[PDB]
Amino acid sequence: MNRVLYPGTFDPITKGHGDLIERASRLFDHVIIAVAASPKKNPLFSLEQRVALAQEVTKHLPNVEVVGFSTLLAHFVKEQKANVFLRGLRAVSDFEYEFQLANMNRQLAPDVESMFLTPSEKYSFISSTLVREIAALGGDISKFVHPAVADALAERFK
Amino acid sequence: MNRVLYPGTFDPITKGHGDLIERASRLFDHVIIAVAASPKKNPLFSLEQRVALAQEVTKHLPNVEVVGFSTLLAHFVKEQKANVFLRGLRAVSDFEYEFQLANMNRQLAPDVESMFLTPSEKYSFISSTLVREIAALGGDISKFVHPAVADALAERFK
Amino acid sequence: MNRVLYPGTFDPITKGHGDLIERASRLFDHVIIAVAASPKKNPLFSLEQRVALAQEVTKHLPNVEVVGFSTLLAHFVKEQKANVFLRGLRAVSDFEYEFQLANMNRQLAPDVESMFLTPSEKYSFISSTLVREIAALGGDISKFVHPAVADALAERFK
Ligand SMILES: CC(C)(COP(=O)(O)OP(=O)(O)OC[C@H]1O[C@@H](n2cnc3c(N)ncnc32)[C@H](O)[C@@H]1OP(=O)(O)O)[C@@H](O)C(=O)NCCC(=O)NCCS
Ligand SMILES: CC(C)(COP(=O)(O)OP(=O)(O)OC[C@H]1O[C@@H](n2cnc3c(N)ncnc32)[C@H](O)[C@@H]1OP(=O)(O)O)[C@@H](O)C(=O)NCCC(=O)NCCS
Ligand SMILES: CC(C)(COP(=O)(O)OP(=O)(O)OC[C@H]1O[C@@H](n2cnc3c(N)ncnc32)[C@H](O)[C@@H]1OP(=O)(O)O)[C@@H](O)C(=O)NCCC(=O)NCCS
Repeated sequence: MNRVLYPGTFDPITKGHGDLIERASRLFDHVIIAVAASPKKNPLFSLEQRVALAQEVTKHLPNVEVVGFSTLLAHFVKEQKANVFLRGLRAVSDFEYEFQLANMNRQLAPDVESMFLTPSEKYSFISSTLVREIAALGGDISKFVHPAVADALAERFK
Repeated sequence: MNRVLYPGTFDPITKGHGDLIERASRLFDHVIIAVAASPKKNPLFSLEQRVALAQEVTKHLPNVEVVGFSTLLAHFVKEQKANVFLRGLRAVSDFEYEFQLANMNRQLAPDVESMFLTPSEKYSFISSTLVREIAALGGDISKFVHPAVADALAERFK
Repeated sequence: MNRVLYPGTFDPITKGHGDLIERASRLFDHVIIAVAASPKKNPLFSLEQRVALAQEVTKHLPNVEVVGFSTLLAHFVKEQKANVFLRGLRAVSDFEYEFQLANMNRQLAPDVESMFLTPSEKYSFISSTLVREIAALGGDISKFVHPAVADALAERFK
């Protein structure tokens, strides 16, 4: 049994994240999407909305479950009893910070493995930040996100 | 005929940008400097000042025009009837942030080409950000910017 | 004699910083830890606290001294009569955010050399920012900082 925790802010969840979750749900027995509160990013969407949006996008995947959390990731992953961290790697990705994240979480949670997947090339350039900014200026983002997300964004700036 | 759009925050426009603009004006029939409002960056200079500085620095180039805009770039490029995006490439900052911007703008403006130029090595290391912070602490920034920009920075903090 | 300045925000100082400083004290007659006020970052700890923590961690090194400053680095280095800047370099920390920093300071303080050291691999991944957030969520950070630093973070968040 592998249980994998996919942590992120998901503000909002994109077609990029969803590609990864598709792939991960076919690989693992249990996939948990851990949506972090991330109060210091001043997220456009509330935690509840983000969790809700992530659930909507993933409701067709039976072994995928979505949860919000605002505690320390190293604590939370033990608390979820996941044995694997999942992260995506696309652009760079940032690649500094991913390694800095992995080695520091490995000191705090030594029995949890850090693992990476890369999205389909066709979604490797979708940024949550820029999806938000395109929406805030009235641009079509239907090609970057799930329909429910596109709608939540439209109604967010109206 | 080619009409080229060089979008940026230009806060302020630096000798790096000016180098690029000299080179681009020499290559294309029409070059438009599109100065983005970029409110999420809290620019030191107002859009109107930034545009004014960009005009001052480029007024000697007859095929160069300066416009401010606060809409979606993918919209604006159309209303400007430009067929090419210009961006600078150097450092590089994040060589993918440019790949990521081009690629989703390729999605919003399929008919506009993304193009890159590089400034002279002698200007390859000037950061608008560090120009602002150096100026803010009373450091001499005349070596990084056009004289008119240097006056604006001096008077910006007094 | 060489006198070398190690500038940084140090919010707080880490075992990463401390390793570099250790390596620098064996190399140079005089090492100055210049803690920048850095108000644009809103530091968790005040300049005075950060200065104190750096003193505590380095007080056993007789040729190492700690100074706080809120002026321009290119100016302050002249006030300290140091001829060398020290910066750390561990994996794409900020790629050439160090080189543009170096070359822009080369314009402001031409008689001062920029020099880099890299920390022991065991400290190549410690992030001040991530230490702050782990501490804010009650995680153990003793693997990342000196005990005195570990003490100060606990009292900061209770
Ligand atoms: C795992 C974790 C630490 C990573 O946080 P994070 O990378 O900053 O946020 P995410 O994981 O959701 O992914 C970051 C996305 O948002 C961007 N981003 C990162 N920091 C950002 C910030 N302050 N503001 C806006 N956008 C940011 C990134 O560029 C990235 O992609 P994007 O360009 O498409 O927007 C996060 O899940 C978290 O905060 N967990 C719990 C709290 C915790 O344990 N902190 C200590 C970490 S060891
Ligand atoms: C070109 C464009 C699209 C991207 O903007 P941008 O590249 O981030 O801003 P710039 O063009 O000036 O280039 C990056 C500069 O902004 C600075 N910058 C980036 N984020 C910053 C921030 N939060 N705060 C302060 N400065 C910031 C960078 O420091 C960099 O300058 P520097 O490296 O010399 O320090 C911009 O003109 C724009 O946002 N246009 C319209 C809005 C839009 O369409 N957004 C959707 C994007 S697809
Ligand atoms: C030498 C100097 C410039 C270094 O600046 P700095 O590298 O950004 O700050 P630090 O030295 O503490 O090192 C970077 C640390 O702060 C982070 N950081 C860098 N820029 C940041 C920013 N805008 N906001 C928040 N954190 C930032 C880095 O990521 C790193 O933290 P980390 O451990 O989590 O990775 C410092 O002396 C300074 O900031 N100012 C001196 C006054 C001056 O002359 N400024 C103009 C410099 S040209």
